[PDB]
Order: sequence, then C-alpha cells, then structure tokens
Amino acid sequence: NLSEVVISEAIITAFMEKLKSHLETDVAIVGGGPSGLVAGYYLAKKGYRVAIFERRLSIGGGMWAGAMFFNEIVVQEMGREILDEFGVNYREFKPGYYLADAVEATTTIASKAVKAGATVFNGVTAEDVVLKQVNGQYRVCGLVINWTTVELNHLMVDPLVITAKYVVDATGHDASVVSTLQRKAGIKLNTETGCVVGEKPLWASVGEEDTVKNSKEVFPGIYVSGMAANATCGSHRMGPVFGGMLMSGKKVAEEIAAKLN
Amino acid sequence: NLSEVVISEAIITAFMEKLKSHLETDVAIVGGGPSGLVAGYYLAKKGYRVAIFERRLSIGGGMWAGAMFFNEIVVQEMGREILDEFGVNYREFKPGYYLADAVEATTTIASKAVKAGATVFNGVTAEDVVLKQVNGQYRVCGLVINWTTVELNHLMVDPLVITAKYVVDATGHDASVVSTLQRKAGIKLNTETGCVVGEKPLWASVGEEDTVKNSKEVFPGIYVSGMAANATCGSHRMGPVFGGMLMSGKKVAEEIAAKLNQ
Amino acid sequence: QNLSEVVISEAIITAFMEKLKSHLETDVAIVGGGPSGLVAGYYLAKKGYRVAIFERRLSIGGGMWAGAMFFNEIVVQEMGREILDEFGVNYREFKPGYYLADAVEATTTIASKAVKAGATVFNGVTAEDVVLKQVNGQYRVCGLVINWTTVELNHLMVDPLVITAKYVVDATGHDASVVSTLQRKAGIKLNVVGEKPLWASVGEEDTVKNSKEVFPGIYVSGMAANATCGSHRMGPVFGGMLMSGKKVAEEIAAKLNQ
Amino acid sequence: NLSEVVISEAIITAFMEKLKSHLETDVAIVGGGPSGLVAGYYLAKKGYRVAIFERRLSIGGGMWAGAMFFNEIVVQEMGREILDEFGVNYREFKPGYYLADAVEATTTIASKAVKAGATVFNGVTAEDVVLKQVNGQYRVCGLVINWTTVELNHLMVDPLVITAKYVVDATGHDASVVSTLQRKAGIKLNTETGCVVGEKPLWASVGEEDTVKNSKEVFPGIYVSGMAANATCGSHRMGPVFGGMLMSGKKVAEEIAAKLNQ
Amino acid sequence: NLSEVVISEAIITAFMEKLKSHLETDVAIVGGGPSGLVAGYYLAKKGYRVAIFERRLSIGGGMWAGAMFFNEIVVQEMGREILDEFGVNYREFKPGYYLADAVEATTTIASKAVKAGATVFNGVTAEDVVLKQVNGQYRVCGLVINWTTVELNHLMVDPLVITAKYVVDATGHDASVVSTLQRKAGIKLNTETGCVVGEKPLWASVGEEDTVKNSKEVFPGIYVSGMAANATCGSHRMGPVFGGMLMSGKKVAEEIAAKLN
Amino acid sequence: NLSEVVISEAIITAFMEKLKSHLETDVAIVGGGPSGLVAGYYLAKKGYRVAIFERRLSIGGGMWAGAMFFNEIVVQEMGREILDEFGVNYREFKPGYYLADAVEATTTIASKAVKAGATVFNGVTAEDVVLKQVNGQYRVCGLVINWTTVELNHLMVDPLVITAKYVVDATGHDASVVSTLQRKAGIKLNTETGCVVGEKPLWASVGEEDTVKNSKEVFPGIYVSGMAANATCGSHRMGPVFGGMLMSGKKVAEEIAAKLNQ
Ligand SMILES: C/C(=N\CC(=O)O)C(=O)[C@H](O)COP(=O)(O)OP(=O)(O)OC[C@H]1O[C@@H](n2cnc3c(N)ncnc32)[C@H](O)[C@@H]1O
Ligand SMILES: C/C(=N\CC(=O)O)C(=O)[C@H](O)COP(=O)(O)OP(=O)(O)OC[C@H]1O[C@@H](n2cnc3c(N)ncnc32)[C@H](O)[C@@H]1O
Ligand SMILES: C/C(=N\CC(=O)O)C(=O)[C@H](O)COP(=O)(O)OP(=O)(O)OC[C@H]1O[C@@H](n2cnc3c(N)ncnc32)[C@H](O)[C@@H]1O
Ligand SMILES: C/C(=N\CC(=O)O)C(=O)[C@H](O)COP(=O)(O)OP(=O)(O)OC[C@H]1O[C@@H](n2cnc3c(N)ncnc32)[C@H](O)[C@@H]1O
Ligand SMILES: C/C(=N\CC(=O)O)C(=O)[C@H](O)COP(=O)(O)OP(=O)(O)OC[C@H]1O[C@@H](n2cnc3c(N)ncnc32)[C@H](O)[C@@H]1O
Ligand SMILES: C/C(=N\CC(=O)O)C(=O)[C@H](O)COP(=O)(O)OP(=O)(O)OC[C@H]1O[C@@H](n2cnc3c(N)ncnc32)[C@H](O)[C@@H]1O
Ligand SMILES: [Fe+3]
Ligand SMILES: [Fe+3]
Ligand SMILES: [Fe+3]
Ligand SMILES: [Fe+3]
Ligand SMILES: [Fe+3]
Ligand SMILES: [Fe+3]
Repeated sequence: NLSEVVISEAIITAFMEKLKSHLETDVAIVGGGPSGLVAGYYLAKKGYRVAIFERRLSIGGGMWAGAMFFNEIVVQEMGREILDEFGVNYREFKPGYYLADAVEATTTIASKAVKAGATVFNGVTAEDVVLKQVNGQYRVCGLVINWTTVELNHLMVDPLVITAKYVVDATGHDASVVSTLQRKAGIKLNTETGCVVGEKPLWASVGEEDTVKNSKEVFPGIYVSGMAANATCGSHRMGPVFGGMLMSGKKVAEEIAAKLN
Repeated sequence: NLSEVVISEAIITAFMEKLKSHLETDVAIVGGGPSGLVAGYYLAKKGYRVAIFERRLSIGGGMWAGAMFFNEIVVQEMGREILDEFGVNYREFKPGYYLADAVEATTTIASKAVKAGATVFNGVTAEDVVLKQVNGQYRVCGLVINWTTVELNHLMVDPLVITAKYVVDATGHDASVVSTLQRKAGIKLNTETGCVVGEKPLWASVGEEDTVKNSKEVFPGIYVSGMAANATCGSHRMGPVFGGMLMSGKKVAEEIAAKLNQ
Repeated sequence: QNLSEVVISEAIITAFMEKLKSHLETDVAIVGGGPSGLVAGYYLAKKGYRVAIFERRLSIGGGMWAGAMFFNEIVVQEMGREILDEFGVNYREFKPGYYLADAVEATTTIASKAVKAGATVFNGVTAEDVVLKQVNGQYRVCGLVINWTTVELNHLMVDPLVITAKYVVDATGHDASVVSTLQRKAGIKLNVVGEKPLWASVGEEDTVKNSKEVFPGIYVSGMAANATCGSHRMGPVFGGMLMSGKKVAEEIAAKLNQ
Repeated sequence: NLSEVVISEAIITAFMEKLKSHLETDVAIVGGGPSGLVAGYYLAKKGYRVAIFERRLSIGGGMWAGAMFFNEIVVQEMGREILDEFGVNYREFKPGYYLADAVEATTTIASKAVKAGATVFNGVTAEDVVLKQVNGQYRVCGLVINWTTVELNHLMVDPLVITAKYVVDATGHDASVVSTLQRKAGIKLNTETGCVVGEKPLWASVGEEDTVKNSKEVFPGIYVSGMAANATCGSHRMGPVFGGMLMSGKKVAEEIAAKLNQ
Repeated sequence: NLSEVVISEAIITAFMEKLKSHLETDVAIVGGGPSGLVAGYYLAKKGYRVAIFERRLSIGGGMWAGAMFFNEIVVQEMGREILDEFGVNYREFKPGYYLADAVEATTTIASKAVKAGATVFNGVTAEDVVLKQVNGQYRVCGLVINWTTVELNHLMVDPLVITAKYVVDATGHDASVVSTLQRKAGIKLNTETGCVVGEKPLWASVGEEDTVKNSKEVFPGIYVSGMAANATCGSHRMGPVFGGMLMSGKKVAEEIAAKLN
Repeated sequence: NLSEVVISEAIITAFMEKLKSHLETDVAIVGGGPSGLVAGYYLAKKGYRVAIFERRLSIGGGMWAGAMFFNEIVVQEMGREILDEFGVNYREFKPGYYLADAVEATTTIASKAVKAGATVFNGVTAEDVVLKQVNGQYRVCGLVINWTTVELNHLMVDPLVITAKYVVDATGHDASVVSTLQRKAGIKLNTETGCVVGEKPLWASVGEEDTVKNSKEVFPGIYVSGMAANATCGSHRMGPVFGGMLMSGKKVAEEIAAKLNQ
C-alpha cells in the first residue's frame, strides 16, 4: 500500500533539487525573524529568487513570545500598514497603537512569505560570508553555511557555499554576519565608525525611527535589517514594538530590488 | 513620539485578558504539533472556545524539519484533502504521494487555526491534569500549567490551573499528559495493558492506519491524537508522512464536537 | 571606623559554632523552611521548645516566593486566613472565602516571626538521612544526618554531621525527601505513594488530615504529607500548607508533654 | 468551596495589576540585597512609589549566608542603629561590634520594607536602562526588564519597559546596571574613568568608609548603593560587615527623597 | 577559475544520488566498528549492496585507542588470518599473540571495506528498526535513521527510512538496535532468554570463543555481531583482544550471504 | 586458552616502545587532518622518523564529513595527482573538478601514511612548544604533549615533552600551536602583523592558491600547513575543496626534507 521508500526518495529528491536551485539566488537573507521574512516576502513578490537561512528549526525569531512570554505584539501606525497586506488581525488599543496576537502575526507573515516564493532553509547557520574582488574591490557575494547543530556541538564539518547578488543580515541583536565580515576581513563598515558599533540602551521613539534609517548597505553586497541595523549603527533599541522591524524589511527589499536592475 | 509605558500596558493588559478568558474552556489541547493544531482549527471552526498550550515558543512540533532537516513532508491522499482546507500548496511525487514544503505547511496550518479562534499559549507546559469526581466517575477536568523554563531549570514555582471539558494530549511520542495521568493517579487507560503501551517499531502502512483508530478517548475527559495516540495504544510509528497526523486531528475534533452536542 | 578584620571573623565564627553546637540536641528538627516548615517551627518555638530548621537553599521560603508562574500572589482560603493574622500578614478579600496576599510579604513575615520566636534556621544545609535507633522495642527516628547542600550538588566525598532530635518534621514539599529516604534505605513501612493530580478541595482538606506521624519519630507536613499519603495536590492555594504546619506543631507539642 | 479557577484568576488579576501600577514609578531599585531593600523601605516610608526588581526568586542578596555559610552578620554602630529601626535583635560581641542572626536580619528588613509599600518583583532581571534625552541631557528614565530564566536559557523573548524618575543600581559586586549603561552608551561615570573601576582588595576600615561616600548619582537618573557603589567607584571591599550596606541604602533614599521634592 | 558553486553542486549531487542508491540495500550494517566494517567488507566482496550507518563522523569504533590510549591492538591466531587479507602489518609478540598498530589496522580495514563497495554514512544514528509482517510474521526489514546530532541535542526532527533484506547490529557493547527492537516491539530474541541478557564480566578465553558463536540471527532479519553479540547473549567480555571481533564480522557476512540466495 | 595478562603486557610494552622511540624525532606533526597526514606520508616515504600527535582518537580532521555530513569531498586538478599516489578512487563532476568519497579518502591517506612509517599518537594534545636558544636564535625544538582528557577536564596533570627538528602546525583553523607560541613567548611570526592574523572570509580560488604559498616556516623550527597556514597568514578560506590541503602537506614535507639535507 504505502512505500517507506517512495517517501524517503520523495523527501530526498525534493529537498535537494530545492537546494541545488538556490546555490544561486538574487538575495540570501540570513535570519528568519520578522524583518528577514518581510524582506523576503517583498523580494519574492517582485519576482526575485530569495533564500532565507534560519539558525533554528522554526522561523519567527523573537516575535513568538511577545514580551516576557505575554504573546501580544504592538505596532504603531508605521507597520500597521504592513500588518495589512499579510492580513494580520489587529485591534486598536490607543491612538496609533495596534495590538496583534504574537503567534498569529508570526505564522501569517511567514506563510505568506514562503507562499510568495521565498525558500526557507531552517536549521542552517550562516557561518561566514564569501567576499571576492569583482571589477575593482571586495564585494560580499555569498554565504558560508552549515547545520546549526554542527556549530554548537563544535564538530569539524565543512560548510557549503551559497552565492548571491545581495546578502541581508536580518540576524537580530547580534548582527553576526556583518560582525563576522568586519572581524575576519578587517574591512570598514558604512557606519561611522567602520565597526559594528553595538546597540545603545532603550528609547522607543528614536529607536524605531533609526531602525528604518539604519537599514542600508553597510558594505558592498551586504545589507543590515531589523535589529541588526541598530546593533551595526550604534542606535537605541525600542523594546517590544515591532513596527520598525517590519518596515525595515520592506525598505531593504525595495532598495535591493532597485539595485537589481 | 511613543510611550514605552503604553506598549507595556497594552501587552500586559491584552495577554491578561487572553489568559483569563481561557481559564475555563471547552477544549484544552496540549501540544501545537501537526495533529494538535488541526484539532484546534476544526474545533474553533465549529465555534468552540479552544486554548492550545505549547511547551516551546514556536508551534509546529516535529514538522518544521520534514525529515533529517530535509525541509519536505510527504502526505498521502488521506491528508491530501486536509491540505486543501488550509491552502497548503503541494505537488505529487509518485501516484498517491504528495510533497509540501515543511515550513509553508507548518505556518499555514498554524495561521488558519489561530485565525479560526484557537488561542495559543507558547512557552507553557501542561504538567498535570485536574482529576475530579463527576457523577461517580473520576474525570479529567482541565490542566495544570507552568512556564517551560520553570520545569527546565527546576524552579520552585507553583503552577496555575485551567478547566476544560476535554483535554487533547497531542504531545507527540512523549504521550506526555496521559503518561502523567497514569503514574500519579493509578488509573487505567482504554488500552491493552491499561497503561501507555509505548510505540512499536516502524511500519508506515499500519502506523498511519492505526493513528486515526487510536485517536480516541482513553480515559473520561481526555483524548489522544497524533503520535501520542500510537504511543499510548502501542502501535507502529510511520516515519515522515504526515497524513495520519492531520487526519488524526480532524477526527478528534469531530468526535469531541459531537460529544459536546450531547 | 577602626574595624579589625580579625574581630569580625572571630565573632561570626564564635557565634555560629555555639549556635550550631547548641542545636546538636534539639527537641524538634524540621527539614525544610518552606511554608509548613516555617509555620511549624514558629508554633513549636512559641511554646518554648528548641526548634532547629534545616534548609537546603541559602534562602528560606521554599515555593512561596513565586506565588504561581512568577505571579507574586498567594491565595489563601478560610483556614489559612486566620494563620496569616497570627503572623501579621496583610491581605485583601478577592471574593468571600478567598484572600490575596503578597507572596514576598507572607514568606518574609512568616520567616521573621518564626525565627524571632526562637526557631533557629540553618540554611545551606541538606538533611541527607535520618538517625534510626531502636527505642522501647521498635525502630524510631531520632534525628538527622546533615551536610552542606553544596557537597550534595558537586558529588563531593565529604562526610555529614549528625543532629539529635526527639521529633523530626519532613516539610520538604513534593519531594518527601526525608521519608522517601528513610523508606528507601531501611526497608521499613510507613502509613511514599506519590501525589495524585490536582483536586484543590480534597487537596486542602487532605493536607491537614495527612499531616501525621507516619513512622515513629517523624512527622510529615505540608506538600510532603500529600506525596507520602498519595493524595491530590491543590495548586497555588496555600491555606492547607499553613494549617498543617500548625497542626503538626500542636500534635508534636502534645506528645512532648508526656 | 475551593474553585481552582477562582484561585487562578485572583493571582493573574492581582499580579498583572500590580505590574501595571508600577509601569510608572518614582524609583526602580535593581537588586533586593541589604542595600537595595533598605533604600526601598526608607523611600516607601516617605510615601514615594517604589518597585524593587530582584533577579532570584528570593530577596536577601548575600546577607542570607553570613560569611562562609555561618549564619551571622556583624554590624558596627552605624549598622546598629539601622537594625533598631527594623526591630532586628542583636548582641554585642566586643565593644562596637554587634552580631545578628543573618536569617533574622534578612527576613525582617525585607518584611518591613514590603509592608511599607516597596513592591517586589522576583525572577525579573533588569537587563538594560531606558536612556532619554531630557532637556538636552541624556538621562536614565526607566529599566528594561525580563524574566531571569529568559536570560539564563538565552531565549528570544523581548523585554518589558518600566519608567522611573530614579534608578538604583543595588546589584552588589557586579554593578550590573551601570556596567551595561556604560558599555552600551559609551558614556562616562562619576569616577576616575568610566565605567566601573572595579573594587579594590579588602580593607574593612576604608571599605566601609567608602561605601557611605560612594553611594552617589554616578550619571543623571541612576544612583548606586551597596557593593555596586564600591565596585563602580573602585574602592576597597569590607569583609562580611554589613553596616555600610544598610547605611548605604538609607543614604541613597534620603538623597533621592530630597531630589523628589524639587 | 574555481567555482564555489560547481563544488557545492558536486557535493550535493553526489551524496544524494548515493543516498537514493541505498534506500534499498541487501544488508544495512549499524555501527562502523571493526566487526561492522569486516562484515561489510566481505559482503561487498561477494558483490552484495552494503550500507554502513555510523553514529560518529569517524568509523573505527573502539579500535582507535587500543587499550587505555596505548594504541596497540592484540589478535590471537584466529583473526591474524583476518589481518592478512586487509593487509594489516603485525609482528608476533609471543606464540599465538600478534601485535598490530591500532591506527593502521583501523584505517586499512576501513579503507579496504569502502573500496570493496560498502558505502559509509557517518554522523547517522540508527534510531529504530522497521518491522512488518511478510508472509506470516514480523520480520526486521529496514532501519529508521537520523543525524546523531539530532538525537543528542533532543531535536524534534523526523527520521528517514532505509529498507534492507538484513540488518546487522554491529553497534558494540550497547546492542542498541536489538535492545530497541526488544523494548519497543515486545518480541523475544533467539538468546534464551528472549532478551538482551547483558554482557558478563571478563574472561578472555570463553569471551572470544562465544563472540564467534553468538554472531547469529537473534530475530528474523536482524543479526548481532561483535560485542553486541556478547551483550545480547549474556556472555563474557574479552578485554582488548580484537580477534573475535574481526572473525565475527566475517561469520555474519558469509552466513548472511548464504541466506541471500 | 588466553592470558589476559599477556595481552596487557604486549600493549603496555609495545606502546612504551613506540613512545620512547619518538621522544626524539626528525619531524613532530601536530594534527592528523588532511594536510598533516599527507606531510607525514611524504616525510616518512623520504625516510625521516615522524610522529603525529592528534587531539582526537580518530585522525582525519574535518574531512570525514565532506561538507554538511554530505560524505563527498571535491578536489581540483592540483590535488588530483596527490589522490593517485595514495590510490583514492575518484570521478570528475565537471571539467577539472573531482569527487571522492570522504571516508575512502580519509582512511586511505591515513593507512598509507602510517604504513610508510608515520607513527600516530591519538588522544594526545600538543599544548606548548619547546623554545630554546640555538646559535643565537630562539628556535622551536619540540613539543609539550598531554592527554586530551587532561585539557578537557582541567586536571592538574603535568605534560611530557618530545624533541623534534621540525614541528608542523597542521591544526586546522585553530592554528593551535603557533597561536600558543606567539602569546606565551612574545615572539613574532613571519606574517604581515607578526601575529596569527586570522583567516579571511571565503574565496575558493584565492584561498586554495594562498594555502600552498602560506605553507612555510613562520618562526625558526616550525612550519604551518593546511587551514592553519591560511589562518596564520590571514588569507581566504576556501570551503569544501581539499586540493590545497593535500598539496599543502606535500609542499611542507619537501621543504622540510630539503632543509634536513642541509
Ligand atoms: C524588537 C526587538 N527588540 C527590541 C529590544 O530588545 O529593545 C526584537 O528582538 C525583534 O525580535 C527583532 O527582530 P529581527 O527580525 O531584527 O531579529 P530576530 O527576531 O531576533 O530574528 C533573528 C533571526 O536570526 C537567526 N540568526 C541569528 N544568527 C544567525 C546566523 N548566523 N545564521 C542564521 N540565522 C541566524 C536567529 O535564529 C533569529 O531567528
Ligand atoms: C510523523 C511524526 N513522527 C513519525 C515517526 O517518528 O516515525 C512526527 O514527529 C509528527 O511531527 C508528530 O506530530 P504530533 O502533532 O503528533 O506531535 P509533535 O509534532 O511531536 O508535537 C508535539 C508537541 O507537543 C509539545 N509538548 C510535548 N509535551 C508537552 C507538554 N507537557 N506540554 C505542552 N506541550 C508539550 C511539544 O513541544 C511538541 O511541540
Ligand atoms: C501548595 C504547593 N503546591 C501545590 C501544587 O503544586 O499543586 C506548594 O508548592 C507549596 O509551596 C508547598 O509548601 P511546602 O512547605 O510543603 O514545601 P516547599 O515550599 O517546596 O518547601 C520545601 C523546602 O524544603 C527544602 N528542602 C527540600 N529537600 C530538603 C532536604 N533534604 N533537606 C533540607 N531542605 C530541603 C527545599 O529547598 C524547600 O525550601
Ligand atoms: C558585605 C558584602 N560583601 C563584601 C565583601 O565581599 O567583601 C555583601 O555581599 C553584601 O551582601 C552586599 O550587599 P548589596 O546590597 O550591596 O548587594 P547583594 O547582597 O550582592 O545583592 C544584590 C542583589 O542584586 C540581584 N541582582 C544582581 N544583578 C541583578 C540584575 N540585573 N537585575 C536584578 N537583580 C540583580 C542579585 O540577585 C542580588 O540579590
Ligand atoms: C573488544 C572490545 N571490548 C572487549 C571488552 O571491553 O572487554 C571492544 O570494545 C571493541 O571495540 C568492540 O568491537 P565492535 O565492532 O563490536 O563495536 P565498537 O568498536 O564499539 O563499534 C560500535 C560502533 O557502533 C556505533 N554505534 C553505536 N550505536 C549506534 C547506533 N544507534 N547507530 C549507529 N551507530 C551506532 C558506534 O559509533 C561505534 O562506532
Ligand atoms: C578544507 C577545510 N576548510 C575550508 C573551509 O572551512 O572553508 C577543512 O576543514 C580541512 O579539513 C582542513 O584540513 P587541515 O588538515 O588543515 O585541518 P583539520 O582537517 O581541521 O585537522 C586539524 C587537526 O588538528 C587536531 N588538533 C587541533 N589542535 C590540536 C592540538 N593542540 N594538538 C593535537 N591535535 C590538534 C584536530 O583534532 C584536527 O584533527
Ligand atoms: Fe574548514
Ligand atoms: Fe507545589
Ligand atoms: Fe561517608
Ligand atoms: Fe529584542
Ligand atoms: Fe516522529
Ligand atoms: Fe605544570
């Protein structure tokens, strides 16, 4: 009736066509938090080929838990309009403050992002970042990837190499991909200074306005996004308001779409 | 421009409301894996007040990773119609076998269940049931819940309690809730031995057949579905095919739905 | 200032030694400074018995600090309400029969009166075993085998010291650590079945009924009593925790007047 | 008779209102040791609204254990008068040296501080400050809080934010709050340098001297008390003598109470 | 000059043809210790299709370290003739006692086994064992496999299913595959009793003679081998003499080859 | 039939002999990865007394798992001839690119190196060098070795010492031996900074080119090869292509071989 082997063969064949397929993508996003997912949504909407490389088996990052396990997220008016196209239900709590359910937003955003074409590879840690000289200087043009698993158990397993036109570090507070660039290649970042400055303490107002503005190309071929943008640029954090996180992924997507012409 | 205080007010206030309004529910489901989520969808879609208590911050259980991190999940025709009530796109590989992306399927089923009214509490462990004499019967009457971090770190933190009319143990392989029921209370389960028998080795054809059959009331007030059904009744596991797990959830919600219109 | 480091060290050492040596023989040795153990030690010391409490944590209070799920509130019903009044714990009637208390104020106030009342606390100290001596023709618990908690955690080859008591109180909570041990290592029999799932009404009746001398010389109090007399727990209602501690203290004080 | 869902809802309701009514506070104390509790008592005595955020499930910091598990604390004359304001029994060892039972000192100070209105939240780590440019000046205006377990287990759970007119670092040797303030802001503190200098070795005379003197506003909006003050300003540690910790706490409360009438 | 992607594509394509290939093997050996490797050698020599599933990234099991890190192994006369076809150098220490270098024997055995055709999948834990009814009763006819990694980090990752005509539990002291059969299916083993009896304390003489004799089909479709044979049958261990381990893998191979007709 | 005593005698006696006869060697190689093994082969094949000290019980380094547990290793034409001195079978995938099974290649290279006379000590950490003044020069003169379990468990166990005429740091990415050389002794290495520079991000064409170039003497008496060469000199890593690593080992053995016929 039901062959164990057709099933293994099917799982094996599909994943590995899928991974051969994305050995070249236009945009490789690192981190499947909100900003990573929203960026990959819009880029997959505009038709580009988008891979998302997520350290944990699940996507969603720090949105699942809300604040202190109280799984309600807040967005202001900027980002409320992003809860709209993904279709996230929200009611108004006070003028300019829109509550949503943390689980609903995360799964709906993530479902629409993968349905738009963005491939997800979960369990995969972006380890380092391919940089070569292409007509002139050093340019980031790919990712070094391994199983998260391998990383933390400290196993001598060699990585695989994904190549891309643009990398988005949507990796959260730790900004680990641009940190790793910065540290291993010795370069300078477009941050003034030329380093991962480290995120400043909390101020919701300045914090979110800066997240949108910090979402830029800090080195040729690599964009920060979401909370890595505030870590890289040395701006304030904003607590559990997620409007700036969603907005950031949209900004990095349309801007990368702009250069992709 | 923004009051950090207002964001904090709104989160504390909202979650407080969500928790209070589910201290008494029709159906408390334990575990947001494939089968637990589908049961919550259909139970909500039929208009019942449902809460889901999930140990990890992210729902989806063993289904994120397809098999061996190879992001694909196979279903056969049985769960292939379940994949259409949710809008999970798929292709077939060979006749009768279907492939969906594991992440799309997990998040899509997840989204539509919580949109139907399934209220998800993540980072919450169900650690015991409420066991209480009804008309001359011990009956599972609800759950004893704590934060997962309290169990993990062995912190002396007392749990809270919710009441439900039915509890669904959908905790996977662990069969976690019924296992606790049997040892702390010395009751018997509707199984060959009276106990959680434990799953047998792999046989995909019998395993998927026995999952919908074992998804049943095993003691007054509590169902098992999913891998927990096979683990409780002593049937074969099936491997990375998810048609049983999805069908399991629909079957249990319909049976509990019927029982609720007595 | 003129603070001799030598004098501060000598004081701390001299005082603790003499406190420690003066409780090598106590009337009642209580294991566990959670709610029942502290309340039992208050009521016994207020009656003028030498009570020693042995708490594995550096802090007392056990599981009362967190209320439920870190939500710092204690709910007490009829019985525990009037014990709160014995200790001076403020409260507030949510609905008739239910009284809310600050979980931190209850713990620290109960702890404070218990130790002011004469009950001596030894924190950081794990009761590891009991002393079984034959007395009057039967085996009987006659005190404790104690070590540093930190020797148990890091698995260190360090011997215990021995406390002598007329009665021992296992107020260890869900673990029923002392009677489980006695039972496991002697091949005795008690009156440890393990607790049952939650039924808070039988749970708070069953905690006071079950706080009894389950083997010569050793009472069980509080949650330890329910786990031993395999009954139902109760959740974040603390009334029977407070009442059983007073109950055990009355029983023990009565048997000690003979 | 005993309805567990009435119990559950009273706890969920009181606590989450206790938390909302301290999203706004006059003074947020981080650290429920002897210094942080004493400042909390004297501020609450004077009627100001006070929250104390405590990392462990219990308060008491390092006073529980005396020195080397020997449960005795030594105070001199300056601690001696503070023990009498609390009703802590003591005995005189050699002239000008008083020893109290360390369990009695910790639980009594704690009890009276909380009876006077100091609200305490356990299992809650202050992990960062709110920094706001107030009239052209960067000022500490609150705390970023999370559950302790979330930091231990490295969970991706966002914080809640409270707001305060004054923050007291009373985190003992670690000087946790002012330490993260400096490295993440890059600011400078009222010392010779910035950040925390780190404590010197031991010299009880100078160590106790300097605790009283270093309990200061080291940056607008945040004070340091107790050993965080010695650590921040780089003075000597005193041994297991707690006179300076208690007096440190009382100084910071009277100083902050002054500034709260301006 | 040198494309990062042809390299990833090559590693991806080859492994996954290789794993599609062995979704059916004649014999799936669990454990790449000496007995597992010697069995797969001879079965691959006789032309059968042999997969080896090894929990650790390296093969060799407990042979690498010799005894107490003193990396010299001993074989008696039985097994000396097995050091011959693999070509392991050995000098005679005393009549009937042949020393070999632990690293040399392990790598040479393992190289000749993989060169004979035995495929190795390392990092792969055999988790459970497919049993179905095939004309009559329950028969072991495959393996449930996952990444070792997954197992120990306790990650909810589903396994894959390999199907085979015969399974060899060459898994060492722990006999984990037949233990897992025995415990999950409730069956009885051909051991008298019907359980993993557990290995007896040490006696070199009886221990090694029993290893050869205990290497049998303890349940339809599954063979023990090497040190799992002594664990399953309740016989003595033999210390760091490895002659019986090598002999056992040969016996299980020619006997399984016999039934494969 | 058998004397357990005789087996134990023969193991203790044999290993004792093997250890003693290598307390003084021509070349002590640290690390039995791809590049370390190939260098030991060619150095033995040319008749020099070689010892290899490998931290783990199994040689082979990062090469067992090909890439991401996908058991295949790519080499280009450069290491494609190296694969023939050992008899590692391969196919080509696209022109100039070759695939060998990672397990066959690892064990085959390993077998032939130890058969050529390379004596392998596994479970042994090189933790320091011997540094000793020769004709008016500090020169690496040998190694300080301990059991890996002593380092892992932080046991107070003193090491032993071997002497060699050349030490080859082939410890992969860690560049473990030269890193210790630089910090404990304050020497400089033949590199841009004088220090272990650290590897740069990935560039497979330059990475493999720079590996044979950086496989050189970096301080009197010690070479680097393999990934340690790239890590010490600050070049690009290359990913899962092993032609540099094999060529690296042959180059270093030839250079050390020449230097040894001064
Ligand atoms: C608003 C806020 N903080 C404000 C405040 O604290 O005041 C938050 O914390 C938000 O969650 C931040 O949103 P954002 O999308 O920027 O990040 P996230 O949710 O933390 O997602 C990051 C993702 O990136 C993953 N990740 C990490 N590092 C790697 C790696 N090398 N390779 C692959 N993935 C990696 C990681 O698993 C995670 O899922
Ligand atoms: C097909 C298959 N196996 C076949 C095979 O192996 O051969 C699978 O693994 C499927 O994923 C099984 O799906 P199913 O929905 O039955 O279970 P799951 O995916 O493992 O999810 C169960 C959920 O329950 C959670 N959970 C556990 N215990 C508790 C607890 N006390 N309280 C709250 N939640 C808990 C747990 O985190 C998990 O998320
Ligand atoms: C009502 C309720 N639960 C209902 C429910 O969950 O459904 C509770 O949990 C209450 O907090 C229980 O109150 P109770 O006083 O019975 O127990 P507790 O708070 O856990 O205190 C036990 C004390 O005993 C300590 N302890 C443990 N074992 C030893 C040992 N061998 N030696 C010395 N001390 C030990 C331990 O650290 C602790 O302080
Ligand atoms: C006299 C002496 N030392 C002298 C010497 O060693 O020679 C002492 O140890 C005294 O006990 C010092 O008393 P003091 O009140 O200054 O500090 P403490 O007892 O150590 O308590 C600080 C409290 O602060 C808590 N805490 C820490 N960090 C955080 C954080 N980020 N957030 C929330 N709470 C936190 C922490 O759990 C602790 O309870
Ligand atoms: C002679 C002796 N002892 C005598 C004495 O002590 O007196 C020995 O220890 C010999 O090494 C035994 O040789 P043998 O080939 O029988 O076993 P081994 O060397 O221990 O190899 C077992 C292999 O099996 C592996 N393994 C384990 N369990 C699993 C699993 N579920 N799935 C996949 N692989 C697994 C494991 O990694 C290992 O490599
Ligand atoms: C191609 C590639 N990377 C490219 C990329 O990532 O992009 C690789 O990983 C290759 O495997 C590198 O081969 P190479 O022979 O250079 O190094 P390796 O395989 O990692 O082996 C080094 C050996 O050295 C061992 N070792 C470490 N440190 C010590 C120590 N102090 N003492 C004794 N041995 C030690 C260690 O166990 C290991 O076995
Ligand atoms: Fe590498
Ligand atoms: Fe409890
Ligand atoms: Fe002893
Ligand atoms: Fe955050
Ligand atoms: Fe499963
Ligand atoms: Fe030394």
